[PDB]
Amino acid sequence: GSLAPLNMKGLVKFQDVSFAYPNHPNVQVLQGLTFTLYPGKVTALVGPNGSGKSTVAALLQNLYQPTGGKVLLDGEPLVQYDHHYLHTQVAAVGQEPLLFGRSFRENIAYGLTRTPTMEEITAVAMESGAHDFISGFPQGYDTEVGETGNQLSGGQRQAVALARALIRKPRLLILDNATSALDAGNQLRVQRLLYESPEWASRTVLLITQQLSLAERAHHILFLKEGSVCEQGTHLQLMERGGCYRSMVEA
Amino acid sequence: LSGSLAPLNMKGLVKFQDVSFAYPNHPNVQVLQGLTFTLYPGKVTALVGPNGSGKSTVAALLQNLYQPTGGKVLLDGEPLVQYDHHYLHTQVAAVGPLLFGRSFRENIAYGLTRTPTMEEITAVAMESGAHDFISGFPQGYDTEVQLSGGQRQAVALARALIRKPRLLILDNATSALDAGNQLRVQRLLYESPEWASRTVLLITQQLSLAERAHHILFLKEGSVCEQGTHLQLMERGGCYRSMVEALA
Ligand SMILES: Nc1ncnc2c1ncn2[C@@H]1O[C@H](COP(=O)(O)OP(=O)(O)OP(=O)(O)O)[C@@H](O)[C@H]1O
Ligand SMILES: Nc1ncnc2c1ncn2[C@@H]1O[C@H](COP(=O)(O)OP(=O)(O)OP(=O)(O)O)[C@@H](O)[C@H]1O
Ligand SMILES: [Mg+2]
Ligand SMILES: [Mg+2]
Repeated sequence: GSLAPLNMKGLVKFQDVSFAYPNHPNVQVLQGLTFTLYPGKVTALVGPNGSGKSTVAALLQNLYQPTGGKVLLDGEPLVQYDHHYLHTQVAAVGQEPLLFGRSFRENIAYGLTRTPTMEEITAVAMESGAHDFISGFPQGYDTEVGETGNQLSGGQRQAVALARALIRKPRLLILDNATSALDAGNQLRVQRLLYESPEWASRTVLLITQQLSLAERAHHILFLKEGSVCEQGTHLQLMERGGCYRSMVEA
Repeated sequence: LSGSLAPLNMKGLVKFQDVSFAYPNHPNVQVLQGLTFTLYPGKVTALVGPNGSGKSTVAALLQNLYQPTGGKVLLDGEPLVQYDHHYLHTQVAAVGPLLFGRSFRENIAYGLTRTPTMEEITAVAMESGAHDFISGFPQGYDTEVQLSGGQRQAVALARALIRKPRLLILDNATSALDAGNQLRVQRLLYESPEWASRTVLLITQQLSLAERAHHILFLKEGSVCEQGTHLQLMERGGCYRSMVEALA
């Protein structure tokens, strides 16, 4: 399909979604999967290894389509949205991002549908915690970054990739173990970005992590087990119930 | 003298003595500077500190992937360069991707200087938390290597553990593991008799993991700012406490 609307809220709904990878049809990854990601909220997606969290992230980028049920963005099936329109409103960051371009400046601007100013580049780098280390180099943002950012440190890489996601001003930001290498100061910066920024209380965030301390301030938590939401709610609500989430935090 | 040592006995006592380092192709950036510490066998030593402080660089030097530009990296009192490269590979294992066209058993067995049994491979896979998902496949361990982030880390960990190295280096190696698997690995390192005599360097930004460590090294701008146990460092009121306070 062909949708590319001017205005977007960012309301995401999975409705009884099922999925198996195309070249492994008999292996159910997601099943009976239902949840809502509300606009301007941080929703955490947590659960055991192999439960399907990264697969959910992939469907949210329309990398694959559900085998059953519906994946909706503002009440419209995702598959109907323009490939490029989606690219502009949906941004995913993983644990080990590939950083294209020859310098920090090019790394951050890469993939953006326009030419940003250095002011804009600097702003998002300050938000992501990348600015300080970048500014420490003689050439600053024009310092050469080699072979897709593999000469940066683990956390420097994540900080740069996050800046690059932020400058797109996406309606849906997906963080998949994306801050696991950040130091405490930068992790704090990202907590402030997620929960104390005026821009991200209007945009919607899917936060996938094994570090449940990061998810405590989430507005909603989804606990995924064997491809479906076992339980969901706030940290305190889930802690009161005494189920999967409780057992994971206490462990 | 390079590559002449391969002793029958390795205590695994590691000493950095006044180590300096800049990467050969970026010589203007001093990464480590006057870096001194000791990793004792029978301890998990956590190496923590800000992004870019040089922690993964310390891991690379400990594998003899680069040489210090100043000072000494000693293993049982001898400079690392003096060990035979194959020998050092039997004694030192680092975990930080899997090999494309090989089976899971071949992936776990990879880098081992002998041929292990399926019982050997299964055992270590249960310890790392890779067993259940591998067993789920119809052909099991014979399946050719797609995996989740945590499953990949579990497989990479089993590969290192099966080498039974004297020095194990974990560089953010469990960041994708779930609570269950993270707990099992911790139990293995802190409770198993085999790891009780070995030396473990645990590099992590998850300060909770650093909390059980027998010793903690706080690295800042390529040098140790302070060190001790969690409870000692919390009392001192320095960089470590500031870091723990920021997260809390
Ligand atoms: N490209 C792929 N092709 C086939 N199977 C896949 C593919 N990617 C993932 N899988 C499988 O789908 C299941 C779900 O994987 P997924 O990566 O979504 O889990 P996860 O919850 O993100 O796990 P983790 O917490 O370890 O990251 C796993 O069993 C995995 O082996
Ligand atoms: N291969 C390389 N060539 C040149 N410089 C490098 C290389 N690898 C890392 N560096 C640089 O050396 C410095 C130390 O990086 P290192 O990865 O050792 O830090 P770290 O303490 O491991 O950081 P993090 O906590 O983010 O993982 C960084 O500023 C980094 O950009
Ligand atoms: Mg995943
Ligand atoms: Mg590192």
